[PDB]
Amino acid sequence: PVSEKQLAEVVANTITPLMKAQSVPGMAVAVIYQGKPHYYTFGKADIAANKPVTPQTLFELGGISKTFTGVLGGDAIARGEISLDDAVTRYWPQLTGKQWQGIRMLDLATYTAGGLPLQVPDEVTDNASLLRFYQNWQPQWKPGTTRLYANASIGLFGALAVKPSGMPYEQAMTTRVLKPLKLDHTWINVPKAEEAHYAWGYRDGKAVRVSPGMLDAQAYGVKTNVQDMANWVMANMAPENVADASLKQGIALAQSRYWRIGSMYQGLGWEMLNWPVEANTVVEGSDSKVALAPLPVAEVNPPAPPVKASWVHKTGSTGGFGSYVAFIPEKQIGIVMLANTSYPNPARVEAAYHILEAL
Repeated sequence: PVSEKQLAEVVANTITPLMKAQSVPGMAVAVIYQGKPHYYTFGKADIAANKPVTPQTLFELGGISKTFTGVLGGDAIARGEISLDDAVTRYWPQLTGKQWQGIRMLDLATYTAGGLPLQVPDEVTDNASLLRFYQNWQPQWKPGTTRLYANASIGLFGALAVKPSGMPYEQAMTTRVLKPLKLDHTWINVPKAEEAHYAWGYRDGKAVRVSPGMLDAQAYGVKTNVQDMANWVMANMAPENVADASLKQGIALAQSRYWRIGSMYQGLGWEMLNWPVEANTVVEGSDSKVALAPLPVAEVNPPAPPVKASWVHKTGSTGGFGSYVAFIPEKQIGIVMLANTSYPNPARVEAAYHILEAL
Protein backbone atom coordinates (compact mmCIF):
# COMPACT_ATOMS: atom_id res chain seq x y z
CA PRO A 1 0.00 0.00 0.00
CA VAL A 2 2.66 2.57 -1.00
CA SER A 3 2.99 4.49 -4.26
CA GLU A 4 5.46 3.80 -6.95
CA LYS A 5 5.81 7.53 -7.19
CA GLN A 6 6.52 8.10 -3.59
CA LEU A 7 8.81 5.20 -3.50
CA ALA A 8 10.78 7.13 -6.01
CA GLU A 9 11.23 10.06 -3.64
CA VAL A 10 12.31 7.95 -0.77
CA VAL A 11 14.88 6.44 -3.04
CA ALA A 12 16.03 9.79 -4.32
CA ASN A 13 15.62 11.30 -0.94
CA THR A 14 17.94 8.73 0.47
CA ILE A 15 20.22 7.96 -2.40
CA THR A 16 21.07 11.45 -3.64
CA PRO A 17 22.18 12.65 -0.34
CA LEU A 18 24.31 9.57 0.17
CA MET A 19 26.05 10.06 -3.12
CA LYS A 20 26.89 13.56 -2.06
CA ALA A 21 28.25 12.68 1.34
CA GLN A 22 30.17 9.70 0.04
CA SER A 23 31.24 11.03 -3.32
CA VAL A 24 29.80 8.35 -5.51
CA PRO A 25 29.47 9.33 -9.10
CA GLY A 26 26.89 6.83 -10.24
CA MET A 27 24.49 4.44 -8.69
CA ALA A 28 21.92 1.96 -9.96
CA VAL A 29 19.07 1.06 -7.71
CA ALA A 30 16.44 -1.58 -7.83
CA VAL A 31 13.68 -1.94 -5.33
CA ILE A 32 11.70 -5.14 -5.55
CA TYR A 33 8.12 -4.64 -4.53
CA GLN A 34 5.16 -6.92 -5.16
CA GLY A 35 6.77 -9.34 -7.50
CA LYS A 36 8.32 -6.79 -9.72
CA PRO A 37 11.37 -4.55 -9.96
CA HIS A 38 11.56 -0.80 -9.98
CA TYR A 39 14.72 0.76 -11.25
CA TYR A 40 16.30 4.03 -10.41
CA THR A 41 19.49 5.35 -11.91
CA PHE A 42 21.67 8.20 -10.72
CA GLY A 43 24.99 9.47 -11.86
CA LYS A 44 27.66 9.00 -14.43
CA ALA A 45 29.09 5.69 -15.32
CA ASP A 46 32.09 7.43 -16.86
CA ILE A 47 32.87 10.92 -15.82
CA ALA A 48 35.12 12.14 -18.51
CA ALA A 49 32.96 10.56 -21.14
CA ASN A 50 29.88 11.77 -19.44
CA LYS A 51 28.02 8.51 -19.51
CA PRO A 52 24.96 8.17 -17.38
CA VAL A 53 24.35 5.14 -15.33
CA THR A 54 21.61 3.17 -16.91
CA PRO A 55 19.88 -0.13 -16.31
CA GLN A 56 22.50 -1.83 -18.39
CA THR A 57 25.61 -0.42 -16.90
CA LEU A 58 27.88 -2.99 -15.51
CA PHE A 59 29.29 -2.76 -12.05
CA GLU A 60 31.61 -4.80 -10.10
CA LEU A 61 29.89 -6.89 -7.47
CA GLY A 62 32.88 -7.60 -5.35
CA GLY A 63 31.85 -9.82 -2.56
CA ILE A 64 28.39 -10.30 -3.84
CA SER A 65 29.94 -12.72 -6.21
CA LYS A 66 30.11 -15.15 -3.39
CA THR A 67 26.42 -15.60 -3.44
CA PHE A 68 26.75 -17.00 -6.89
CA THR A 69 29.49 -19.30 -5.66
CA GLY A 70 27.40 -20.66 -2.87
CA VAL A 71 24.41 -21.19 -4.96
CA LEU A 72 26.56 -22.79 -7.61
CA GLY A 73 27.79 -24.94 -4.86
CA GLY A 74 24.42 -25.74 -3.36
CA ASP A 75 23.46 -26.67 -6.87
CA ALA A 76 26.13 -29.29 -6.96
CA ILE A 77 25.04 -30.68 -3.64
CA ALA A 78 21.71 -31.07 -5.24
CA ARG A 79 23.07 -32.82 -8.25
CA GLY A 80 24.79 -35.35 -6.07
CA GLU A 81 28.19 -34.19 -7.01
CA ILE A 82 29.45 -32.78 -3.77
CA SER A 83 28.78 -32.68 -0.09
CA LEU A 84 29.59 -30.01 2.41
CA ASP A 85 31.00 -32.20 4.99
CA ASP A 86 33.25 -34.03 2.64
CA ALA A 87 36.90 -33.42 3.16
CA VAL A 88 38.54 -30.78 1.09
CA THR A 89 41.08 -33.45 0.33
CA ARG A 90 38.48 -35.41 -1.49
CA TYR A 91 38.35 -32.80 -4.23
CA TRP A 92 42.00 -31.90 -4.09
CA PRO A 93 43.91 -35.08 -3.42
CA GLN A 94 47.24 -33.40 -3.48
CA LEU A 95 46.48 -31.50 -0.37
CA THR A 96 48.39 -34.04 1.61
CA GLY A 97 49.46 -31.87 4.49
CA LYS A 98 48.07 -33.17 7.72
CA GLN A 99 46.48 -29.89 8.64
CA TRP A 100 43.80 -30.32 6.09
CA GLN A 101 42.41 -33.31 7.94
CA GLY A 102 39.18 -32.38 9.51
CA ILE A 103 38.49 -29.51 7.19
CA ARG A 104 35.46 -29.78 5.09
CA MET A 105 34.08 -28.15 2.11
CA LEU A 106 31.65 -26.36 4.37
CA ASP A 107 34.50 -24.81 6.27
CA LEU A 108 35.85 -23.46 3.09
CA ALA A 109 32.64 -21.75 2.03
CA THR A 110 31.63 -20.49 5.44
CA TYR A 111 35.11 -19.23 6.36
CA THR A 112 35.77 -21.59 9.23
CA ALA A 113 38.61 -23.75 8.05
CA GLY A 114 40.85 -22.21 10.65
CA GLY A 115 42.35 -18.94 9.68
CA LEU A 116 42.85 -19.03 5.97
CA PRO A 117 43.76 -15.55 4.95
CA LEU A 118 41.76 -12.87 3.30
CA GLN A 119 43.59 -12.94 0.03
CA VAL A 120 45.37 -15.47 -2.05
CA PRO A 121 48.75 -13.93 -2.34
CA ASP A 122 49.57 -12.33 -5.62
CA GLU A 123 52.63 -14.43 -6.15
CA VAL A 124 50.35 -17.32 -6.72
CA THR A 125 50.21 -17.55 -10.47
CA ASP A 126 49.06 -21.07 -11.23
CA ASN A 127 47.78 -24.25 -9.74
CA ALA A 128 51.14 -25.40 -8.60
CA SER A 129 51.81 -22.31 -6.56
CA LEU A 130 48.27 -22.54 -5.33
CA LEU A 131 48.86 -26.02 -4.12
CA ARG A 132 51.98 -24.81 -2.46
CA PHE A 133 50.23 -22.01 -0.75
CA TYR A 134 47.64 -24.22 0.89
CA GLN A 135 50.24 -26.81 1.81
CA ASN A 136 52.31 -24.24 3.57
CA TRP A 137 49.36 -22.96 5.45
CA GLN A 138 49.51 -23.26 9.15
CA PRO A 139 46.11 -22.89 10.80
CA GLN A 140 45.51 -20.33 13.46
CA TRP A 141 42.60 -22.10 14.94
CA LYS A 142 40.91 -25.46 14.78
CA PRO A 143 38.16 -25.90 12.31
CA GLY A 144 34.63 -24.96 13.21
CA THR A 145 35.68 -22.57 15.85
CA THR A 146 36.42 -19.32 14.20
CA ARG A 147 35.10 -17.34 11.28
CA LEU A 148 37.44 -15.20 9.30
CA TYR A 149 36.25 -13.81 6.02
CA ALA A 150 38.55 -14.83 3.26
CA ASN A 151 38.61 -15.41 -0.44
CA ALA A 152 41.20 -18.01 0.09
CA SER A 153 38.37 -19.96 1.69
CA ILE A 154 35.34 -19.60 -0.51
CA GLY A 155 37.47 -19.18 -3.59
CA LEU A 156 38.78 -22.63 -2.95
CA PHE A 157 35.28 -23.95 -2.35
CA GLY A 158 34.16 -22.79 -5.78
CA ALA A 159 37.03 -24.18 -7.73
CA LEU A 160 36.54 -27.48 -6.06
CA ALA A 161 32.86 -27.62 -6.10
CA VAL A 162 32.87 -27.55 -9.83
CA LYS A 163 35.40 -30.33 -10.29
CA PRO A 164 33.02 -33.32 -10.45
CA SER A 165 31.32 -31.41 -13.18
CA GLY A 166 34.25 -31.59 -15.52
CA MET A 167 33.55 -28.01 -16.35
CA PRO A 168 35.58 -24.86 -15.77
CA TYR A 169 34.17 -22.52 -13.09
CA GLU A 170 33.17 -19.90 -15.60
CA GLN A 171 31.26 -22.22 -17.81
CA ALA A 172 29.75 -24.00 -14.90
CA MET A 173 28.11 -20.91 -13.55
CA THR A 174 26.64 -19.89 -16.85
CA THR A 175 24.99 -23.13 -17.72
CA ARG A 176 24.01 -23.86 -14.17
CA VAL A 177 23.10 -20.61 -12.47
CA LEU A 178 23.07 -17.80 -15.03
CA LYS A 179 21.27 -19.10 -18.04
CA PRO A 180 18.55 -20.85 -16.20
CA LEU A 181 18.00 -17.64 -14.30
CA LYS A 182 18.38 -15.73 -17.51
CA LEU A 183 21.10 -13.55 -16.38
CA ASP A 184 22.41 -13.14 -19.86
CA HIS A 185 24.27 -10.06 -18.89
CA THR A 186 26.16 -11.25 -15.84
CA TRP A 187 29.85 -11.79 -16.64
CA ILE A 188 32.99 -13.13 -15.21
CA ASN A 189 34.81 -11.78 -18.16
CA VAL A 190 33.08 -8.97 -19.95
CA PRO A 191 32.98 -9.44 -23.70
CA LYS A 192 34.12 -6.68 -26.05
CA ALA A 193 30.57 -6.27 -27.17
CA GLU A 194 29.36 -5.26 -23.79
CA GLU A 195 32.36 -3.25 -23.02
CA ALA A 196 30.71 0.09 -23.32
CA HIS A 197 28.33 -0.85 -20.66
CA TYR A 198 31.08 -1.31 -18.15
CA ALA A 199 31.45 1.66 -15.85
CA TRP A 200 34.70 2.68 -14.36
CA GLY A 201 35.32 2.41 -10.71
CA TYR A 202 36.53 5.46 -8.92
CA ARG A 203 38.93 5.28 -6.02
CA ASP A 204 40.13 8.52 -4.58
CA GLY A 205 39.35 10.42 -7.73
CA LYS A 206 40.96 7.85 -9.97
CA ALA A 207 39.32 5.51 -12.43
CA VAL A 208 39.78 1.86 -11.83
CA ARG A 209 38.60 -1.56 -12.52
CA VAL A 210 39.33 -4.84 -10.87
CA SER A 211 42.50 -6.70 -11.51
CA PRO A 212 42.88 -10.42 -11.99
CA GLY A 213 44.03 -12.74 -9.31
CA MET A 214 43.82 -16.40 -8.64
CA LEU A 215 40.31 -17.43 -7.77
CA ASP A 216 38.85 -14.09 -8.65
CA ALA A 217 35.78 -15.41 -10.39
CA GLN A 218 34.82 -17.43 -7.37
CA ALA A 219 35.48 -14.70 -4.92
CA TYR A 220 35.10 -11.32 -6.45
CA GLY A 221 34.82 -11.13 -10.18
CA VAL A 222 31.27 -11.05 -11.22
CA LYS A 223 29.84 -8.06 -13.08
CA THR A 224 26.23 -7.27 -13.93
CA ASN A 225 23.60 -4.63 -14.19
CA VAL A 226 20.76 -3.71 -11.89
CA GLN A 227 18.33 -5.66 -14.00
CA ASP A 228 20.06 -8.94 -13.84
CA MET A 229 20.87 -8.26 -10.24
CA ALA A 230 17.31 -7.71 -9.36
CA ASN A 231 16.42 -10.93 -11.01
CA TRP A 232 19.07 -12.62 -8.97
CA VAL A 233 17.46 -11.27 -5.85
CA MET A 234 14.05 -12.30 -6.88
CA ALA A 235 15.27 -15.75 -7.51
CA ASN A 236 16.83 -15.94 -4.17
CA MET A 237 13.91 -14.31 -2.43
CA ALA A 238 11.40 -16.62 -4.05
CA PRO A 239 13.18 -19.76 -5.15
CA GLU A 240 9.87 -21.52 -5.62
CA ASN A 241 9.34 -19.99 -8.95
CA VAL A 242 12.64 -21.37 -10.04
CA ALA A 243 12.23 -24.17 -12.50
CA ASP A 244 15.62 -25.77 -12.27
CA ALA A 245 15.34 -28.29 -9.59
CA SER A 246 18.93 -28.32 -8.52
CA LEU A 247 19.15 -24.58 -8.65
CA LYS A 248 16.19 -24.23 -6.44
CA GLN A 249 17.57 -26.59 -3.85
CA GLY A 250 20.88 -24.82 -4.03
CA ILE A 251 19.59 -21.40 -3.56
CA ALA A 252 17.99 -22.75 -0.45
CA LEU A 253 21.16 -24.43 0.74
CA ALA A 254 22.84 -21.11 0.46
CA GLN A 255 20.40 -19.36 2.76
CA SER A 256 20.53 -22.09 5.29
CA ARG A 257 22.20 -21.55 8.63
CA TYR A 258 25.51 -23.09 9.37
CA TRP A 259 27.04 -20.81 12.03
CA ARG A 260 25.87 -17.98 14.24
CA ILE A 261 28.22 -15.15 14.88
CA GLY A 262 26.56 -12.74 17.11
CA SER A 263 23.28 -11.87 15.61
CA MET A 264 24.48 -13.02 12.25
CA TYR A 265 24.16 -16.32 10.46
CA GLN A 266 26.46 -17.67 7.90
CA GLY A 267 25.10 -19.22 4.72
CA LEU A 268 26.73 -20.25 1.46
CA GLY A 269 27.78 -16.83 0.39
CA TRP A 270 24.73 -15.17 1.79
CA GLU A 271 24.53 -13.69 5.21
CA MET A 272 21.40 -13.56 7.30
CA LEU A 273 19.67 -12.21 10.33
CA ASN A 274 16.25 -13.05 11.71
CA TRP A 275 13.57 -10.54 10.85
CA PRO A 276 12.69 -8.36 12.61
CA VAL A 277 15.84 -6.46 13.03
CA GLU A 278 16.76 -3.10 14.16
CA ALA A 279 19.03 -1.14 11.89
CA ASN A 280 21.69 -0.86 14.47
CA THR A 281 22.11 -4.57 14.42
CA VAL A 282 22.73 -4.81 10.71
CA VAL A 283 24.96 -1.83 10.72
CA GLU A 284 27.00 -2.87 13.65
CA GLY A 285 28.21 -5.97 11.92
CA SER A 286 28.62 -4.44 8.52
CA ASP A 287 31.32 -2.25 9.72
CA SER A 288 34.56 -3.72 8.56
CA LYS A 289 36.09 -3.83 11.94
CA VAL A 290 33.68 -6.60 12.71
CA ALA A 291 33.16 -8.00 9.31
CA LEU A 292 36.76 -8.82 8.62
CA ALA A 293 37.84 -9.70 12.10
CA PRO A 294 37.97 -13.22 13.37
CA LEU A 295 35.06 -14.22 15.46
CA PRO A 296 33.96 -17.31 17.35
CA VAL A 297 31.24 -19.37 15.87
CA ALA A 298 28.37 -21.23 17.25
CA GLU A 299 27.56 -24.16 15.16
CA VAL A 300 24.13 -24.75 13.91
CA ASN A 301 23.80 -28.49 13.56
CA PRO A 302 22.04 -29.87 11.83
CA PRO A 303 22.11 -26.73 9.78
CA ALA A 304 18.97 -24.75 9.84
CA PRO A 305 17.02 -24.72 6.64
CA PRO A 306 16.23 -21.31 5.20
CA VAL A 307 13.98 -18.96 7.16
CA LYS A 308 11.59 -16.73 5.28
CA ALA A 309 11.58 -14.25 8.09
CA SER A 310 15.20 -13.21 7.64
CA TRP A 311 17.22 -10.25 6.55
CA VAL A 312 19.35 -11.74 3.77
CA HIS A 313 22.20 -9.66 2.51
CA LYS A 314 25.62 -9.19 1.06
CA THR A 315 28.01 -6.35 0.58
CA GLY A 316 30.56 -6.29 -2.10
CA SER A 317 33.46 -4.11 -2.83
CA THR A 318 36.35 -3.80 -5.17
CA GLY A 319 38.63 -0.86 -5.37
CA GLY A 320 36.21 1.34 -7.11
CA PHE A 321 32.77 -0.14 -6.92
CA GLY A 322 30.48 -0.60 -3.97
CA SER A 323 27.46 -2.80 -3.81
CA TYR A 324 24.85 -4.08 -1.43
CA VAL A 325 21.90 -6.38 -1.67
CA ALA A 326 19.31 -7.18 0.99
CA PHE A 327 15.88 -8.78 0.96
CA ILE A 328 13.17 -10.14 3.20
CA PRO A 329 11.47 -13.27 1.86
CA GLU A 330 8.55 -13.01 4.26
CA LYS A 331 7.60 -9.58 3.16
CA GLN A 332 8.88 -10.17 -0.31
CA ILE A 333 10.72 -6.92 -0.50
CA GLY A 334 14.26 -6.41 -1.71
CA ILE A 335 16.83 -3.96 -2.91
CA VAL A 336 19.92 -3.64 -5.10
CA MET A 337 22.29 -0.72 -4.88
CA LEU A 338 25.11 -0.70 -7.44
CA ALA A 339 27.70 2.00 -7.17
CA ASN A 340 30.99 3.00 -8.65
CA THR A 341 32.67 4.05 -5.42
CA SER A 342 33.33 1.94 -2.47
CA TYR A 343 31.78 3.87 0.33
CA PRO A 344 31.44 2.58 3.82
CA ASN A 345 29.41 -0.49 4.45
CA PRO A 346 27.41 0.83 7.31
CA ALA A 347 26.22 3.56 4.93
CA ARG A 348 24.80 1.08 2.42
CA VAL A 349 23.10 -0.83 5.21
CA GLU A 350 21.74 2.37 6.65
CA ALA A 351 20.27 3.39 3.30
CA ALA A 352 18.80 0.13 2.35
CA TYR A 353 17.10 -0.28 5.65
CA HIS A 354 15.42 3.02 5.34
CA ILE A 355 14.15 2.50 1.87
CA LEU A 356 12.84 -0.89 2.70
CA GLU A 357 11.21 0.33 5.78
CA ALA A 358 8.91 2.27 3.62
CA LEU A 359 7.37 -0.88 2.28
